[PDB]
Amino acid sequence: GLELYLDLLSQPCRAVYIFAKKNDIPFELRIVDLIKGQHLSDAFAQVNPLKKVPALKDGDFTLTESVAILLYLTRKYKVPDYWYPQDLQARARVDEYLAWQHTTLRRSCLRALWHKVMFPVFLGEPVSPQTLAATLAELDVTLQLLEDKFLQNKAFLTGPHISLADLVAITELMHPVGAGCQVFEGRPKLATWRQRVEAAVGEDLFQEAHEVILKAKDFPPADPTIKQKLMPRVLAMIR
Amino acid sequence: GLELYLDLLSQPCRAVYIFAKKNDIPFELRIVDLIKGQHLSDAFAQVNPLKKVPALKDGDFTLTESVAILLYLTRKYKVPDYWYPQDLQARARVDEYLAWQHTTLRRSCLRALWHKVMFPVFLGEPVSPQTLAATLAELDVTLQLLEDKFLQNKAFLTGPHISLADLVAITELMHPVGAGCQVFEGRPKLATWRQRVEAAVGEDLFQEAHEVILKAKDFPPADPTIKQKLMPRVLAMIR
Repeated sequence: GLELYLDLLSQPCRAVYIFAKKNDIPFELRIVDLIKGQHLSDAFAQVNPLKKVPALKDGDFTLTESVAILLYLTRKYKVPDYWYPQDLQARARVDEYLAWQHTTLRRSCLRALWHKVMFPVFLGEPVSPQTLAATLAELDVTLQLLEDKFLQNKAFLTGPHISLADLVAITELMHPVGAGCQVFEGRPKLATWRQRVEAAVGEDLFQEAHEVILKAKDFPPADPTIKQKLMPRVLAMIR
Repeated sequence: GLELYLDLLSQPCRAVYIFAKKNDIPFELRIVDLIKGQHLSDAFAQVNPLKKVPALKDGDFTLTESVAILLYLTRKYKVPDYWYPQDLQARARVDEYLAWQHTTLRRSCLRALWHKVMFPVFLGEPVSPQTLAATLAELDVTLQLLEDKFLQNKAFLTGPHISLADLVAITELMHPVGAGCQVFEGRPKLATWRQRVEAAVGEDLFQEAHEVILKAKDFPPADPTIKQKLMPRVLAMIR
């Protein structure tokens, strides 16, 4: 049957996890622990040769990329049209955001988690104060774009209802939130939007999906072995 | 009516250009000249507040992000099935590649062009032999992934027929090819793939869309004023 290789630490996994639970899509949970390097192992490379999460598997069908996984689940499980509307322009707005976040907001949030908490606390590697400040400055810029280019004065990023776009954006914004960054303080429109999204998702589910990312400042250091294999993996993931 | 703001210099514009020409879609072409910093004008910041190309405009509907544009044109004008296959699994592969390429092949092909030609020539900015070597090294890593994860032993990247994925891939690879880099050498399966893609697209149209990028090594160095405006944009674009 349907299997989902996830790790709620990972941003795209929370987006997929929330989408699957919210829509009651029956899947088998295969928790892949990234804090142990369980993704660089022989047992996981058989599943996904690229050694990454999220990963979907259903028989001989395998799929990577959360954007592909979400669209696939949307179509196969005939979820509500609001996730990805029939209307061509309304649907184009979801694609516009999904294509936009790869190199911008996803990149920012991920760098905020690693340059402010993961390297120093988890990897034990000090980060240049100049690199940390640049990372947070750039986080502010992408937050500003999120409001100016997408949210504007609407209830959600693509219209009056929640869509795949809102789902991917809030799991992205929870990265810096888990790192101690003041993401919504000083941004009333994004704070209003956050409450509308977790209300549409269901507080229990939203809270459940974000338990590991909020304990990020509490993970113990990684022993010399795991750290040696994750270092080049992380450095390549956050540029 | 349908308008397409493009510059054959940028990779995403070539994808949108070839898809619209090949499918006989009626549109007015608005050439945005990146070399003359026309995208940074106060009049183009009206069409797209981000000042980037490609940009689609059909009435009060404006759309950015090449992936969203390609998918939109695929629905608005109903084109051959192979671009974005109706088959659930074949379609997912297209989405998977379109999502994967943003932070990988798009970035490597773009950095290759700039460290090998655009910086030294067009911007009078020398690039250390190791910066170029690093960029060309990462390029192969992605060229390898392009074969191991997507192409493999198939005619095209997501099937026996060309899709939006192949169109985006070959327009991306034409950047390092326009830079005089080694791309299809030593890689016979990509070399074979290239000719199938050019033929599927049509050799004349493929040529036509790549006249600007194949003359990249001949662009006159931008004068101190234009260089000053573009310098931030460039480093922030090739991140």
